[PDB]
Order: sequence, then C-alpha cells, then structure tokens
Amino acid sequence: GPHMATGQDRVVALVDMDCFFVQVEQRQNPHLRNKPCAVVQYKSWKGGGIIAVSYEARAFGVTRSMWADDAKKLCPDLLLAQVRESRGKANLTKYREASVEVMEIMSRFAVIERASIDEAYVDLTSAVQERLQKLQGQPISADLLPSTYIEGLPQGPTVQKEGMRKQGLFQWLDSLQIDNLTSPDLQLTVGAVIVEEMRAAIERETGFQCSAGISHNKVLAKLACGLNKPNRQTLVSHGSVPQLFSQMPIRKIRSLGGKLGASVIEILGIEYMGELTQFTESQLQSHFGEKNGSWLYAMCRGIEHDPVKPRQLPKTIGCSKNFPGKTALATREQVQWWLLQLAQELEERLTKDRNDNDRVATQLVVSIRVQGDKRLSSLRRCCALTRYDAHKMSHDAFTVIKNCNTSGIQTEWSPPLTMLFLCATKFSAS
DNA sequence: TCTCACACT
DNA sequence: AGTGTGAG
Ligand SMILES: Nc1ccn([C@H]2C[C@H](O)[C@@H](COP(=O)(O)NP(=O)(O)OP(=O)(O)O)O2)c(=O)n1
Ligand SMILES: [Mg+2]
Ligand SMILES: [Mg+2]
Repeated sequence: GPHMATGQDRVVALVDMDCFFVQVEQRQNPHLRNKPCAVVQYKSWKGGGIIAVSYEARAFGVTRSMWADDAKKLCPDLLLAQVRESRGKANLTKYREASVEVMEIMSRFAVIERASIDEAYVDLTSAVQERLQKLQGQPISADLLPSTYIEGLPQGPTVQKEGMRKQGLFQWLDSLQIDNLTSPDLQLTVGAVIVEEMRAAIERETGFQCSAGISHNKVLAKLACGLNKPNRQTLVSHGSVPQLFSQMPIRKIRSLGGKLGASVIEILGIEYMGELTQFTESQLQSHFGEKNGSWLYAMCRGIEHDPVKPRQLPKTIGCSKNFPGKTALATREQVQWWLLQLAQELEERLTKDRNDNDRVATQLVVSIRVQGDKRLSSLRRCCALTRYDAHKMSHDAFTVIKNCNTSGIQTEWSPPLTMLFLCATKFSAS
C-alpha cells in the first residue's frame, strides 16, 4: 500500500530524429525533399547498402539493410544519396556534425544523455518543477500540446487520425488534477509541454523533425517515442502500463531484443511483457541472474531506475572497415596501407576532438577478424596512444597484431584479414 | 558484404 | 585486460 514504490519519481524524455541521415541529405539537397529516398553506402556492389529510408520510401517496402538495386525493384523512382567516401571508406562526418547541432539545442533545456548519433534522453524532473511553480495551478491548454498523443486514450463510452489524437488529449486533460504539484500525471504533462518546445526549437534551428517519448524512465520513454513516429510525441503514463504491456512482445523493450529476451520467452513460456508480473522477483533472478531478475521484476510493472547520465559526447572514437570474401587482406603492404588509412581518419577526428572538447585519448585499441572466424572479432589488443600521429598509430597497430600472421612467408598474410578496427579510448582532460 | 555503450570475468 | 551482447 503506502510503501509500494511506483517508479513515478522522475520525468524522462527520449528524443529521436526521424529518418535522420535522410533528413540531413534532404536539407542539403532540396530535390530530395518529400520524395521516396534513401541513404546508401558503397555504390559499386548492388547499388550500395541502404542505411536510412524516408517515410515515403518505407510505404513501398524499402528497408534498412536492403541493397539499393533490390530496393529499386520495390520503388523504381527511389532517389538515393551516398555517404561520403574518404580514404577508401565510408565517412560519417556530415551526420556526426548534424548530430552535434541537435544535441546542442537539446542541452539548452536540460542536461542530456547522448544515446546514439540521433537520440538523447533528457531528465526533465527539475525543469517540470520550475514550470509548475510558474504556472500557478493554472490549467494546461490542449494548444500547448499540438503534436502529443496520450497512449491508451481515447477510451470508454471520428474516424480520422488527428481527430483521435485530439479526443485522447481532451480526455487526458479533462481528468488532470492541476492544483496538485506532486501529481505524477501532471508532471508528465508539463514534461510534454517542454518537449513540444524543445522539438519546435530543433525544427526551427536545424530543419530536422523528430519524435519523442515522455514517461517516468528511459525504457518507457524510448518505447513511447516509437508509438507515433514520425513528427509526433507520445506520453506514456504509469497508469497506461498494464494495458500497453498486456500485448507488447518482450523483444520490443530496450535490451530484450536479443538472446536474453529470447530466453525470457523460452524459459518462462510467455510472449508479452505484462505476463512477467506473475513471477516472483526470486523466480526471475533464478533464471536470469540477480541484476536482470530484479530489473525484469520492476520493468514489467513500468518501473526502472537507470539514470539519465550527464554525457553529451561519445566516450570512444573509432574507425573500422570490413574486407569480405575475396577482398580479404593478404599482403603485408595491403594490411599496412589500410591500417594507415584508418589511422589517418582517426587522427583527423582525434585532433578535432581535442580542440573542441578539451580532452585527449590515451589508449589505442586494435581489433581484427581473420577469414574463417565466425566471431565479429578474432583478436583485440590495446597499446598506448601517446601522440596523435597516423603513422605512429598505424605502426603501433601493426605491432600488436603482426604475430597473427601464421605465414612463414613474411610478405604474405595468413589467414587473410576480413576486418580492421582502430579505436581511441580512455580520455583525460586537456 | 560503420559505428558506440556496457556487463562479465 | 579481453570477450561478448545489444543497439543506432
Ligand atoms: N543499423 C543502423 C541503424 C541506424 N543507422 C543510422 C542511420 C539512421 O538514419 C541513424 C538513426 O537510426 P534510427 O533512429 O534507428 N533510424 P532513422 O532515424 O533513420 O529512422 P526513424 O525510424 O528513427 O524515423 O543511424 C545506421 O547507420 N545503421
Ligand atoms: Mg531516428
Ligand atoms: Mg535513433
């Protein structure tokens, strides 16, 4: 009763850019706007691999991971933009710079956790408290929430999309207790007001549209965000959780999309997140471990405590390239040339990073994959990163891996290399 | 057929 | 440390 925590202590949002790399290319090239289009990497093999898809193209069935030649069979008028290539490899600079534009705007509203190139969590608890004081128990107008869905509503005793959205929003607002500044539902609603303002600022100042989720924790905010993408935001209240989870496949929850989620389904013989409530915490810890078990017990009730970490910048800066099939690297000079290419990109990124962000990397991680190996990495080794110098980095990288060459013949390399990866890690202030 | 964070040991 | 999972 009075002592059962409900996980309603924070207001957390997740903002995720819509078809992000496509919007970056559409802003640059107006001819791609409002068209079925996709962003591809590496044009020579089957037209390139698609990594992002506009919503117009998604209507034709175009998806990420399709070859463009194959996407063209579904959507013959599909337009394409190519990722820049530098030093023989895809170069993601344009998208990293565009990400910084967005993350800097979000940071004006609250400390953010950068979760990926195109999304960030926000802890809005303090901002909401501030705004509630300013509001002075005065009602929240639907006009302040023009792109907000309230998950689960309308419900109870119109056939158009926007009509339903308004109907649900009206039911929600009509039920709100605005004279109680500690009401979690009211706190979420003020959170949604702030997120409308944030999303409007991002669109005004960059041209990019995004979606967002507002709830009491990161997992629910992420789940919420995807419910009404694109260009809308979704509020998932604590009360909405039982119905929402009652038919929600386990794999849809962040961190349960892989082997762990598959094991939950298999071991327990369930399908939906809500079905987890029937197990004791000890039962869950017995199957999935102390940490996962406690997390699952709380999460299936809508409760999660993972903090929004104050981190706006990536913790590592890495450069990698695959050399699949018959392209695997088989000579010393080949391996040395490509390590050098990677090291040169890394140096460029590291130097820019040190000037912008007042920090230096101190460890260089080198990873390879040898042909035949079914693992994503064969060998991983680290060494000291003492100077931002590509020739030194590439020579050092070769040293920590040169004993992998099982060829007595010095010039040849065996087994051939199907992947090289260099990553700068362990940053210190500078 | 290119990235980045984090748990385990 | 090095290996692996999970995700954008
Ligand atoms: N496997 C992946 C997933 C994403 N990305 C890139 C391209 C995406 O535009 C960008 C953001 O990923 P995303 O949020 O999963 N999808 P995207 O923003 O394109 O579409 P939405 O579904 O969010 O509207 O990361 C990638 O290069 N490889
Ligand atoms: Mg996105
Ligand atoms: Mg995303």
